[PDB]
Amino acid sequence: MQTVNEMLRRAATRAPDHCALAVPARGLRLTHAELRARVEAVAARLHADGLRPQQRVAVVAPNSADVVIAILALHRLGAVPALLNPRLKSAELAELIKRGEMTAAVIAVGRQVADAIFQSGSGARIIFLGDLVRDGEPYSYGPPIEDPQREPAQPAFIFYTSGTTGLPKAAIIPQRAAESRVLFMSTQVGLRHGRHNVVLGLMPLYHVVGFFAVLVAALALDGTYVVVEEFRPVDALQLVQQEQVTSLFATPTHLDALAAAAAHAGSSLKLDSLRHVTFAGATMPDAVLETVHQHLPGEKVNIYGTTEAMNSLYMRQPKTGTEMAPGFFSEVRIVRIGGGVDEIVANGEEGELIVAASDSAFVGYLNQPQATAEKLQDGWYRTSDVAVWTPEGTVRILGRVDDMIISGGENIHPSEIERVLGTAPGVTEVVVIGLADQRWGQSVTACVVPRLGETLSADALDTFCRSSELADFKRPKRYFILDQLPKNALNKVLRRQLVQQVS
Amino acid sequence: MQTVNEMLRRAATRAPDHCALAVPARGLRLTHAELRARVEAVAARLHADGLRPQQRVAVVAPNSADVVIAILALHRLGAVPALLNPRLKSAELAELIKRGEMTAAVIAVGRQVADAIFQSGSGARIIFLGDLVRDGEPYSYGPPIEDPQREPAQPAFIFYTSGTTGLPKAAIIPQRAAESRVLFMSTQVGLRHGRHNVVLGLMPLYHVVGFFAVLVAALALDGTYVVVEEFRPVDALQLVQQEQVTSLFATPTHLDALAAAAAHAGSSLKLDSLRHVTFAGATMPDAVLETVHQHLPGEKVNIYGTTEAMNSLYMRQPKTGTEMAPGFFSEVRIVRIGGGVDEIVANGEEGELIVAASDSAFVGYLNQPQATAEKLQDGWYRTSDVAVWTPEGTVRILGRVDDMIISGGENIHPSEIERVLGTAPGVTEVVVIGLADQRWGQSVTACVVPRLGETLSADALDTFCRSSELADFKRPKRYFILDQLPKNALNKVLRRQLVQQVS
Ligand SMILES: CC(C)(COP(=O)(O)OP(=O)(O)OC[C@H]1O[C@@H](n2cnc3c(N)ncnc32)[C@H](O)[C@@H]1OP(=O)(O)O)[C@@H](O)C(=O)NCCC(=O)NCCSCC(=O)c1ccc(Cl)cc1
Ligand SMILES: CC(C)(COP(=O)(O)OP(=O)(O)OC[C@H]1O[C@@H](n2cnc3c(N)ncnc32)[C@H](O)[C@@H]1OP(=O)(O)O)[C@@H](O)C(=O)NCCC(=O)NCCSCC(=O)c1ccc(Cl)cc1
Ligand SMILES: Nc1ncnc2c1ncn2[C@@H]1O[C@H](COP(=O)(O)O)[C@@H](O)[C@H]1O
Ligand SMILES: Nc1ncnc2c1ncn2[C@@H]1O[C@H](COP(=O)(O)O)[C@@H](O)[C@H]1O
Ligand SMILES: [Mg+2]
Ligand SMILES: [Mg+2]
Repeated sequence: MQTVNEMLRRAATRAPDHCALAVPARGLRLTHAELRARVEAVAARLHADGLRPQQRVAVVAPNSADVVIAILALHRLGAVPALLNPRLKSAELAELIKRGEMTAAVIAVGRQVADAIFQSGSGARIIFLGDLVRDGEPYSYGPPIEDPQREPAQPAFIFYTSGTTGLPKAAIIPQRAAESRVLFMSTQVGLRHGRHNVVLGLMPLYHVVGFFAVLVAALALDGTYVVVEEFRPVDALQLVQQEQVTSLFATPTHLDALAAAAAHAGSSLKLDSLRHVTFAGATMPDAVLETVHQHLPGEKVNIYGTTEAMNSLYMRQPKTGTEMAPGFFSEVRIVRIGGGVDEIVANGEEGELIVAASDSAFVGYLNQPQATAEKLQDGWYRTSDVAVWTPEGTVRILGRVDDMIISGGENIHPSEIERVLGTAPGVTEVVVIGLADQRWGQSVTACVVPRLGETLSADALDTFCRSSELADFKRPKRYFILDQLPKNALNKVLRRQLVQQVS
Repeated sequence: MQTVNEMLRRAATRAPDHCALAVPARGLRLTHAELRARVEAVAARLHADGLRPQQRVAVVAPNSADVVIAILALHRLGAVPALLNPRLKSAELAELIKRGEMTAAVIAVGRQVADAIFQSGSGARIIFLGDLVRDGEPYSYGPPIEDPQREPAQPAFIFYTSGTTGLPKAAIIPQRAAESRVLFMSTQVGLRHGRHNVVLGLMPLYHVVGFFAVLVAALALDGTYVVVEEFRPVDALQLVQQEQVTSLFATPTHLDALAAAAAHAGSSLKLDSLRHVTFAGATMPDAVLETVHQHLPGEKVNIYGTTEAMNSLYMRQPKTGTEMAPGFFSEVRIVRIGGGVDEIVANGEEGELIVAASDSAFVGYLNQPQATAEKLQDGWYRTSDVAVWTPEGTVRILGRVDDMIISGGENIHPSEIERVLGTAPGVTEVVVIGLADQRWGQSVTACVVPRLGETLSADALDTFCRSSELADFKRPKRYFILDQLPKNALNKVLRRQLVQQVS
């Protein structure tokens, strides 16, 4: 195999004096050799402090040059980074770190989260990111350290994704998965090796796209990763021009915002260096696809994928957002919903898209054998995406098998929000749905029934969500206060019908 | 890993009814699904006849759809194909088959070779290719067979390479090597996944370029492989036009011939479909490069590589034939000649190019661990090429460490020809050199001295070479008959003086 460490090590031997990390706002630039030196220094320090290979270490930080260094240093040592969304609140972060039996937690989020981890009794050593590396500069002691033995099936990285109930699942990415999780960017997207590559780091590092397909791929191809700490679409387009960005890979949400900024820049706008605009994370709305086609340059590529199996379908110069086909690495099937992996659907019958679990695939969810058995069956990964084969022989993605909402490319299950809002004073029933939204894809929407003879307020419900343990980004954008909810003859709420009722 | 069998199997699930193999002159076309069926049928038949996984099977045939089916059927069964140049004569072939402990030999080269194999006592079962499959149509019997378990380090394919002495060595290519031996065509050459790929099969299947980088790459990317049975430059260019070929990978020898044909044909040929013109196998002479740039369309890419480690250096749109830099997968060093793998020379000093032995690398020469130890040392493969780092930070390929001649992308050692000509009646002393030649790169040249007072003739010596055990393509293109070789008091040839005298 070629591990992340190996890809980046080899890249640094080929292009030592070429810029690896650019942070234009902070005036920081690091060559491949400089980055390597810093990764080594941070690895040596962690090792001197006692950290061992195969130990799990949480990483909870927004995108920055410092977190890039920390993640790669953990991997260099042989520790398994468990990347966590820094927008999550203290109790959720502490409980995930506890259940993960992690050895340390590198955080940039800082004091209340740190206390939560301590009080949880996990025993994870809390490390402030700024105490490890600051503005690219490590605090190091200790000799150079050995290379850990990495084995193909062995845990390498952990990424989290939402289940239909409970806390997010910890997807274990094996060492062997790294190469294909990078190289689809060559085979599908058409990136090629070279120092010409200038990649805009829009996507979060704590998800597989922002990590493997953006950061690792940029450096592994001997190019430059441009760090973006906060998404501002006007500033982003200015970076494209300023850094001469050649490729950008983002959500339909990002691209709706970018294409709008592009249009608003007027008839003089030129973004000549940009050769690739790639999208993933959610269904690309047709309206967004039109603005992207009309206002941004480069080849447009739709990339369908999952945390668990990475890229499974794609489309170059798509005419619609729903239609894609398997590329290199990939084998796919559409099977009867609820049926076995061999129960392939007829002609144009709808079913669940399932994808072969090969090199790119996760090896299970940490400490969740039941959740794993539901998703990994007879060599296949079950996407929970509804799909159909077209007369053209392509795959049309139609929606979810489950009730998962996808907003800003983030999976949010309605139960997360229903659990919280169900305890808000005055609420007698709550059902949460996703409404079609050009910007967000699906907009989190609460349908709430007040106690008889009482009223409810969208402002008060929103306040309650914000003070709750629920991540702020997940809270409802809109509330519908209703006297009743549509129900079947078994008193279950007709969720899909309700979507049509309030849309 | 992703084995050859998996790449091709997955391709066939994605593009079943797309053309995989085209032989336009025979009117033979086979879809990916049709090819897989013929591969399965041949594999089943071979298993019925007693062939088993990891048994070695020689393949001795020129390029054809039938040998493609046979090689892939052997692999599908789990046998190890050992690909041999069909231009080698019967004694060399039989002895290589014997030395390899081959179970069987699939031959399209006739009864004399069959008899030599039989009489050698090797016990290798002789199989006529045309008795297995002919014009794409298999003779099918036997029940379905299992797809055997394949392991990363397990022998997958054997390819032959010449040493400084003795018979060619059998380089064992492991299962794990297939993927990077294909994917460098994406990262370096810029081929991408898709049915748009129409690849012209110029390169011999019995070397690693023609097999991995041409045949397997074409099919694995869901494209079409256009079979070429016999190279004729005008006919090849007509295939580019007729089949709308998008990529062609060949030697500088091929390209010299093609560029001349294209120059002559001018506007009567429409070559604009051709998007990639790639070269490897020998130093690209600057005069060939110039005419290639002038007369052939598409992006020009020089690929440096070896049987043992595949691609190690490249250059897009090269200005010279000798300067290249490492691409994806590759890590290189230049070390003191005769020194250890850690004895890196100072930039600007000449030394041996060595390349990291990673996933792509062979695992050793069959039954020759001494020869293996000379070439595979502490995780590095030693190329026997002399090289230097340029002030521009690139690698400049110079000569050989070992006197190897490279003619038409074929390695030939002078000793092979010298040992044969030393027995020709009338010959007393012989030195064989390779003279610079635009078409062949190096032209095999024999400097010969007659017995006292006798005469030699180029015609008689040529006749002797042709009737000898030496492969015909290796025989001298030119003879210099001399009264005496220039030699010192030690009776040793003043090589520089000789080359000067005949150049
Ligand atoms: C679009 C982003 C940047 C948010 O926009 P922005 O930066 O303007 O937000 P902000 O931080 O300034 O706050 C502005 C207000 O918006 C709210 N917000 C934030 N995120 C979301 C969201 N996801 N949904 C709904 N609301 C959101 C946020 O709460 C704030 O309002 P406030 O709290 O009232 O201040 C953010 O949602 C994002 O980075 N999304 C990308 C997530 C991602 O990386 N997804 C892919 C993960 S792997 C998945 C996958 O499917 C896949 C696909 C292909 C392959 Cl090959 C492999 C895997
Ligand atoms: C250029 C070829 C096609 C020969 O041309 P052509 O087809 O016109 O010859 P032909 O069979 O019609 O007979 C015409 C007369 O030329 C004579 N000939 C044949 N081959 C050669 C040769 N290599 N050197 C000198 N003379 C040659 C042949 O004997 C015939 O005269 P005759 O015997 O009088 O009929 C042939 O030499 C060839 O196919 N060469 C390609 C060799 C090759 O595949 N090399 C790469 C192997 S792997 C090596 C490697 O370096 C690498 C590189 C990159 C990577 Cl990534 C991995 C590995
Ligand atoms: N290009 C795309 N088109 C449609 N849906 C997508 C695309 N990329 C990702 N998704 C959705 O996002 C889910 C993956 O998110 P996660 O479960 O966090 O890995 C997939 O199962 C799809 O529902
Ligand atoms: N692009 C190239 N430029 C110069 N020499 C090459 C190139 N490709 C292959 N070679 C030569 O061919 C040899 C590989 O042949 P082999 O190891 O027998 O497959 C190398 O050691 C080089 O001498
Ligand atoms: Mg913002
Ligand atoms: Mg011929």
